[PDB]
Amino acid sequence: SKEDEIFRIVEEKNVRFVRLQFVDVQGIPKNVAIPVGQLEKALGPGIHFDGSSIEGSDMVLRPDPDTFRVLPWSGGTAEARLICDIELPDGKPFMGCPRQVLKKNMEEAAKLGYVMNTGPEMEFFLFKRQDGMPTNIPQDRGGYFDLAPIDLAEEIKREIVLVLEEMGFEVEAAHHEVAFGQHEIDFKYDNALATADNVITLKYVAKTLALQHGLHATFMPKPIFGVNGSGMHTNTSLFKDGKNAFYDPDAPDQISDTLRYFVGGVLKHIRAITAITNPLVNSYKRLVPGYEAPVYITWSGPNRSSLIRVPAPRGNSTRIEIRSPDPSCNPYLAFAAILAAGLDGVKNKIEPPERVEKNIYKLTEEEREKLGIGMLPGTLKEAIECFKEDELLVSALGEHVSQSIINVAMADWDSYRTQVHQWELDRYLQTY
Amino acid sequence: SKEDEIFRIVEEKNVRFVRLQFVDVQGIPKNVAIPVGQLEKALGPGIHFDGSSDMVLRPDPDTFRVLPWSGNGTAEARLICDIELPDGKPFMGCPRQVLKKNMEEAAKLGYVMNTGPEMEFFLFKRQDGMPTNIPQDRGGYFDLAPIDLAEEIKREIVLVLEEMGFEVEAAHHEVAFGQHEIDFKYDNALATADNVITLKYVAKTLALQHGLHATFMPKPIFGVNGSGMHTNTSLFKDGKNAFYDPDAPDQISDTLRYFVGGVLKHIRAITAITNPLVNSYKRLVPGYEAPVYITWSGPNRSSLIRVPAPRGNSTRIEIRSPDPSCNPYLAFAAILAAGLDGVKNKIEPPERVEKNIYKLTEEEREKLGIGMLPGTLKEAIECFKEDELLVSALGEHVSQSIINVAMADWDSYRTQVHQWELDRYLQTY
Ligand SMILES: Nc1ncnc2c1ncn2[C@@H]1O[C@H](COP(=O)(O)OP(=O)(O)OP(=O)(O)O)[C@@H](O)[C@H]1O
Ligand SMILES: Nc1ncnc2c1ncn2[C@@H]1O[C@H](COP(=O)(O)OP(=O)(O)OP(=O)(O)O)[C@@H](O)[C@H]1O
Ligand SMILES: [Mg+2]
Ligand SMILES: [Mg+2]
Repeated sequence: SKEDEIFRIVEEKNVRFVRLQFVDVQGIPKNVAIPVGQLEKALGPGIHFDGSSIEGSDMVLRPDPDTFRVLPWSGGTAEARLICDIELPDGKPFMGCPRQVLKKNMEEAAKLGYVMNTGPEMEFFLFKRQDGMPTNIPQDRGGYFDLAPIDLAEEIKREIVLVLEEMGFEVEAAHHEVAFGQHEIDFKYDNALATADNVITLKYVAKTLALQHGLHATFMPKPIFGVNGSGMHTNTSLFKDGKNAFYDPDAPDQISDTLRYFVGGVLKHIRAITAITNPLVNSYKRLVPGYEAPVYITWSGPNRSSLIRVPAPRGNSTRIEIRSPDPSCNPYLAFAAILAAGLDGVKNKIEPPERVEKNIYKLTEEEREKLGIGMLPGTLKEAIECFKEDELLVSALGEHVSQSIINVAMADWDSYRTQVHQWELDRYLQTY
Repeated sequence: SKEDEIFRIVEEKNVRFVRLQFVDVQGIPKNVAIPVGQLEKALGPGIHFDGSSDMVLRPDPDTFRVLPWSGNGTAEARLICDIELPDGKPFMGCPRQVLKKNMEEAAKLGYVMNTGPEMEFFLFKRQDGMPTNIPQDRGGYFDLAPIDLAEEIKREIVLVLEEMGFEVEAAHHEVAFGQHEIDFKYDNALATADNVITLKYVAKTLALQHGLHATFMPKPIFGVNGSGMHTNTSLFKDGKNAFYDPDAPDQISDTLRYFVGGVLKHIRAITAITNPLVNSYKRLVPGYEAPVYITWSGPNRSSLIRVPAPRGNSTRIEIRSPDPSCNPYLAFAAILAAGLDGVKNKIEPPERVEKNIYKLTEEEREKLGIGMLPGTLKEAIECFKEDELLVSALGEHVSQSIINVAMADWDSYRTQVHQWELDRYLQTY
């Protein structure tokens, strides 16, 4: 069994502590450190803990044996991790657990022979530290696809990719992004659950290795005004009966009906999905015209950088690139929301709007309402109100998770709206 | 095959990452870092990337080199890539593809151009992690240590290059403080351009390791010598040097005169490519080793084009106008196209101005028909725009991007209020 293989790795690597890793509703990693003597108890009846932390009472941690990994930073004593699912004391799964929510939505898709594969493009910033505290000052003075010595973070990015490969992770490519100190690490495509586990691991690894070098890695959507913001472009494809359900060689543009319907479904609920995929108040400072980030609700081919883009590759690589999410979203909930909205498009038979190949930003406002082009929410409150009314996403994510998202977002918005920012003093104090 | 040899070097040296290297229209190196697991995919169907839309990187197997500075023992490697459209057609906007096209067109007439550049550069100090224009040493022409403090770093630069199949001739301290020169042997225009990009990357990387900043800027300091890229050039027809004619006067063939005549006819336009920055025209001023007047002569006078004394296989012309901030792929392509038009149409060059030129008065220079190189970047771009031969040789895509980038820089520079103006007028007016 897998448990026997875990204990073999324990004695070989001299693992003394195990971290029972899990995630709250906001995508923040949480854990319980246990000595290796308690590992047999963790894999058997499980470890008890207070679960008010998930919301961000008594519950149990159920480690997934497939996620056992030794943390490649040695302490002679090594450490290991285990991604755990949350269960209630009786044995039933906790429907407030984000990982359980994605698992449920994937099981509902598997009922119709569908499996969703996701391949995200993870953008992030590497900032300097001042007096032990993190800052928003770029550590390098680099640009798009730049090379060293312009890109000063080549050693740390090299370490991130190596540390990930040591944890059964396959990376496609990494490069410097448009903004100063911005970087991108694109992963290979995998099932929504393995990808979401991998997304959490990347954020943890990048932030840990950045600290080791006196730096701070952040996946914040818009840490600096006037420069490009970090996005999480999600390459998505559906696979029915082993074949790519988005490929039809006889149809026009070799795109199947299931693609156009899936696109139609996700665009129907995209205002509501934005509350999950763009959950911070800062996420809406990224959804501003002038940068790679999509703002208008449109879909097109590769030539135009729209919200949903259908790349040229065909065959087994047929896919859609949803470019609205940012890397601060909870990946378990982001993929669950996209899967539920996209499957409603396939099931309820929803035709998507006409593809817009013209440059949207170059068009005038007068032409956009003629074609029925909408806008993504401008504020967090505006997306939360749209999410509140979308009963499909509320039922797909569960009432417990949906309520927790609304409560956390409203608490942040009510605090942000009352604040007096420096911009207001700079604009009005001297004159008025 | 070469792919099998690459994978043998991978397991031998323990390469874990490879750099898919390429250059933009301005000669700046760009890359995509991939783990060694994706190397089979890169050498096969290629790696996709956003050029802005989407494109594919096609690595040149002959350019696979292990970076001598070891990784965390995880070795690292690099591959110079050609850009290509998704369907399979080479991208006409790629600078390396432009030189390759101009090379094939020369090869159809049995011609192969060999280039040997003299790379001048500066080594400056760093203040608070930012680069400065303060020389690291207070050395002069051909000076020796301890006057030349960069003797250890230059020795490391040459060593690192030799480890990557690089053959160099000599290195020395130049006229200005903290200025140096590294001259390497002659090779075909493509290998030389690849080597020029590698030289800049290696020097800047090694300088940062020592807390210094290497720069190939044409004129980083006012009042001192500027960095130049003197390009030794020669054509080879059917294995032999097309510039050597033992029966002709001065042992120089008609092909040399016609090639010189062609490059001097389009030299105003070539200046926009070989001297592409606004700062490049602060180097093209009298008083330093940089040529200003459009003339050609023997080794006695320092002119735009100089015919050195060596004959035989070493017969060549030294084009001294370029600076090391130019895109080498486009600089050599522009030289080859203008030079081949001279050969093809038999354009005679002007008389060799052996008389010392800077000392002559403007009135005489006007009588002899001696012209001048463009004084500003805008002036060179206007001349480049009208040169139909060069626009067609570099392609409309590349020519348009050069004009856009240069105009955007010029329009920003011309509106700026520099400190010189405040120092000259604020107190009095
Ligand atoms: N079917 C798919 N579903 C989701 N994402 C995909 C899919 N195919 C490709 N991608 C994403 O696109 C990126 C690269 O696209 P590409 O055109 O190379 O297809 P590919 O499947 O990655 O090719 P290969 O199988 O050789 O790796 C990958 O990083 C991956 O995340
Ligand atoms: N035929 C040629 N074409 C272009 N450049 C040349 C040629 N011959 C020499 N050069 C360049 O001129 C410089 C000085 O050449 P030199 O007088 O030493 O003759 P050389 O021995 O043939 O040089 P090299 O050893 O580099 O071939 C060298 O750096 C070289 O790159
Ligand atoms: Mg993208
Ligand atoms: Mg010289």
